[PDB]
Amino acid sequence: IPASEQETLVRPKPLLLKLLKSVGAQKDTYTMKEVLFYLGQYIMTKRLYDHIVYCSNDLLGDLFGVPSFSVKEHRKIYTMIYRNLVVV
Ligand SMILES: CC(C)(C)S(=O)(=O)C[C@H](C1CC1)N1C(=O)[C@@H](CC(=O)O)O[C@H](c2cccc(Cl)c2)[C@H]1c1ccc(Cl)cc1
Repeated sequence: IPASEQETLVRPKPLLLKLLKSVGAQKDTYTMKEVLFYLGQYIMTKRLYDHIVYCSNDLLGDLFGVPSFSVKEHRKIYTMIYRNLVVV
């Protein structure tokens, strides 16, 4: 995963936007750096993470389509996030 990916510009779909709005200011266009931080912050503030995030109990699970995932499998995380946004 190249660092340049963090600079890419994206627009979250409605359910992802709902999640992001609980940790950051609403924007019409975000960088992937922003999306990753806000999602990460959401997970930490809600203590869904202690390397496993448990989200069967949360909107995040509905967004990702999984009951849990590892914080270390970055490829899979990127793929899960991208189902929930549109590139601009
Ligand atoms: C402290 C923080 C800045 C808020 S954070 O680093 O984002 C916290 C979250 C963790 C889920 C709660 N998080 C991490 O702890 C670490 C884990 C690691 O070292 O590999 O980085 C995660 C990360 C960062 C960038 C890209 C990806 Cl795909 C994952 C990264 C992570 C981000 C987003 C998701 Cl969906 C999952 C993990």
